[PDB]
Amino acid sequence: GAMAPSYRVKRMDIAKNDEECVVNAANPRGLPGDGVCKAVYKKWPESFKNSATPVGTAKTVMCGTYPVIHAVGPNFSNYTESEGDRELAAAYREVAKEVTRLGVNSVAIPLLSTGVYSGGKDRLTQSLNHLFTAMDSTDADVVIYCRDKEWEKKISEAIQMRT
Ligand SMILES: Cc1c[nH]c2ncc(C(=O)OCCn3ccccc3=O)cc12
Ligand SMILES: [Cl-]
Ligand SMILES: [Cl-]
Ligand SMILES: [Cl-]
Repeated sequence: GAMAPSYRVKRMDIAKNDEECVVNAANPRGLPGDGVCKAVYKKWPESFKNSATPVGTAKTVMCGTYPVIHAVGPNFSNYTESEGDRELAAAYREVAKEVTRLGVNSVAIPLLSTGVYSGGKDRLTQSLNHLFTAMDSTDADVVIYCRDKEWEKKISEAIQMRT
């Protein structure tokens, strides 16, 4: 584990991360997909062998020795707010178990269900709070990746508020 476990946020492509493993915002069928998923497919295509897994779960596949944790958040266009919220919290809990099992000192993570699976809604606070709920008990350095300038500022404010 990290000597002083921390949270940080960076606004850039998660495929260029400087962490010991990456979390993919995966689809249930292990397809190349869009957004973060398509960038992860271009960088670590080997990690998509048998990566299909149900909504609310995480499945790790190695690309060489580099772990790619495929986490499947719900698509809020299909789920109700109540059941989608429950599946989103569950996907993050499974990411925390995988990060712990791997023994890594750092992990690059995107905000699950905030892109095309958001159902056209702003889910920054909802997704980030479920990320914190799951990762707070781990000792890995967590680096959150985003692409929007205003989202970078809001995630940074939320991290600093708790310190
Ligand atoms: C590739 C890229 C560049 N700039 C981006 N900015 C945003 C996204 C993206 O997926 O946004 C989803 C989350 N989000 C972010 C800001 C405002 C509303 C909202 O729902 C992708 C890119
Ligand atoms: Cl970039
Ligand atoms: Cl998404
Ligand atoms: Cl973003």
